[PDB]
Amino acid sequence: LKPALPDYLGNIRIILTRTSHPANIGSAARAMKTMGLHRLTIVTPNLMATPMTENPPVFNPDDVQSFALPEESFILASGAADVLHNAEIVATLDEALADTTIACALTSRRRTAPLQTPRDLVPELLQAANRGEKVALVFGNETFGLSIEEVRACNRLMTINGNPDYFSLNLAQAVQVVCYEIFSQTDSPMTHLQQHAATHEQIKGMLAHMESV
Amino acid sequence: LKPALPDYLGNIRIILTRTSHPANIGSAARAMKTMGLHRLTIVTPNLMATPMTENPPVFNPDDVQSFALPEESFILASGAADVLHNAEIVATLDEALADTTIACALTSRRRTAPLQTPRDLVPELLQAANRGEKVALVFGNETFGLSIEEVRACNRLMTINGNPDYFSLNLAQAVQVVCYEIFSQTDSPMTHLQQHAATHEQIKGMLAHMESV
Repeated sequence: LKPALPDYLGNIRIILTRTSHPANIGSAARAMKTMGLHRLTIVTPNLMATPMTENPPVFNPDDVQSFALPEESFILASGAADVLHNAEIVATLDEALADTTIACALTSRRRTAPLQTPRDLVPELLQAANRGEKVALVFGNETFGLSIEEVRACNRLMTINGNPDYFSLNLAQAVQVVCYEIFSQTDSPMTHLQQHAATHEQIKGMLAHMESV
Repeated sequence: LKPALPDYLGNIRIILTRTSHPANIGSAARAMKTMGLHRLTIVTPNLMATPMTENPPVFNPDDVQSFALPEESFILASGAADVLHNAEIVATLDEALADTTIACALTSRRRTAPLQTPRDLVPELLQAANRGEKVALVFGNETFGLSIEEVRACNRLMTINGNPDYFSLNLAQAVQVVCYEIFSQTDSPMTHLQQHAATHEQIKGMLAHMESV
């Protein structure tokens, strides 16, 4: 028989941070939908001018309502354009993670804690999503990746391994690899029990002693 | 500690068949090397004219020696250009598979036997390569995929699953996904024993009753 997409996929967020290339946003939507993910958040885009986008929109933290993604993005999304139309555009990674319980930063050994592969981290993400918790995968700038404050806002380090002597994986290929891994694991059996983990907003409150007893 | 690339990777071949876009050859090399694969075979390329390749080379089955890949391919390969320089260019999928023992056709349900995922097929490929056997992953034309005679030349059907309602994975992303899967499994323990499986050339001989007793 044929398996339906698990509902828990609706709880997985793809988060793109400080994106330069409008095309990459389009690719990301295309990669996501193909692997059954529909929830995209764009955080502080700094879109460069391209052959297809002479005039990149400029992002305004005070007036997010004005922000319109370039035609180029929509073009590259194809039949995944809906995903872009439903994207949350947001000014801080904090706001984007507000209600998530797990958030993986994609980085490389540019240095300190243990990195985990998508193979190893996806099970934990899937169970969490299955429990009704929002979970997120966070991607940084094409050139710069995630700043160290961005990385610190996440509670998991994710790496994609490969050839130690040569490694060249662009952001679209990285989003593709991660969405593939996620989907590749949806044949896992899931226990339906009774959970509550704290969200990122709640964790911020507690660290700042802003909780109310 | 840090793991070296397994030598058995040297026995895995990526085979690209009836490729239209010169860029895709470049992408494939880049995707491969990043995941520690170095062996590319190009079979009957039919390169289309692009903005960067006004004059695609025309492939001649009788004079393979003349065939030079466009600059565009080399450009897109980056620091994986060596892989393209070491590519075997060949006229038939038969010649390309001649000395392999396993060969996976990448296709979709355009119809009859069971398809296997890269997750499920890679173990078998890795053990085989580990035994010293050559093994191959076969990719068809961007528009047309593998002809039915091509598929029949392979002894495994490989599919990449995703969203049943929308699936859009280009050839570069497909090569990327497959190389990732391969590498993602190189942490598997391998038994060193004493093997012999028949190669594809040998299997052709036997079916045609051309063996010598």
